Amino acid sequence: GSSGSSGTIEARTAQSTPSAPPQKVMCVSMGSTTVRVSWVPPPADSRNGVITQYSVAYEAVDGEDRGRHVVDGISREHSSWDLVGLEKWTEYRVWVRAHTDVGPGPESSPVLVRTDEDVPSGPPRKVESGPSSG
Repeated sequence: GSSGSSGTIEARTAQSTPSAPPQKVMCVSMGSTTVRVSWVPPPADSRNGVITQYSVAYEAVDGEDRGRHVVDGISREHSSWDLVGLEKWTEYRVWVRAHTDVGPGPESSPVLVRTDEDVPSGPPRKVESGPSSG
């Protein structure tokens, strides 16, 4: 059996929630206690829904505090956010999604980022050869 075909036209008023987007979510540690996450905007040709607002969240994966925070009140014109109030030299899982007038969306691919280090001790150096890609 097989139910469901392809072919979605464009419309002014959002139709359904996005599936792929947000995508290409690239997060980077702005400093030591601040993080910056940016994502790619949805296409127009097949715009599942007009992003009305963006939601971001972060939680220490390898930290004492396992409290996941959530940012509210983010402009839809901002495909990026600057998190402030985290630990230094610690990894954090940032989850950014896109909400539409039709409904909320599922979390996106989490990016592990390690904030700058405080101690004068530098991280390890693991060498490795890269195969043929592309």
